[PDB]
Amino acid sequence: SMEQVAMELRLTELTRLLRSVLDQLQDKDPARIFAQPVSLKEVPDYLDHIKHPMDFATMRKRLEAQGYKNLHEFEEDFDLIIDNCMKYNARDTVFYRAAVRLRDQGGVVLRQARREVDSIG
Repeated sequence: SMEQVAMELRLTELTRLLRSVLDQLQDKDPARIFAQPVSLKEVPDYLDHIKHPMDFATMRKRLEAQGYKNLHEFEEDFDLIIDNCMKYNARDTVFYRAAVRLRDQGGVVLRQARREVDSIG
């Protein structure tokens, strides 16, 4: 149907905007602390602590399969990255501090992304 195509084009365009958002958020992590999944070889107890691990590579795989239907879904995964790190790691660590800075800087980006998603529809 033509309706299904139109919906698919809307999803494609959301995926474009989310790719640009993802790039901008990841630039706020110049240490690359959040680039890849926490290694279960190197942190063997991780899943005892964190039930839904997340990282930028995993988000990018989902994105490229057009697996985010709306910005809320994408924000949920971003927040997991931050929130997981702020639980596993203590306040005095480079990891926790990196997460706080990512959260604070990403807020700016996400605020305008929400306006753009609503605005363009």
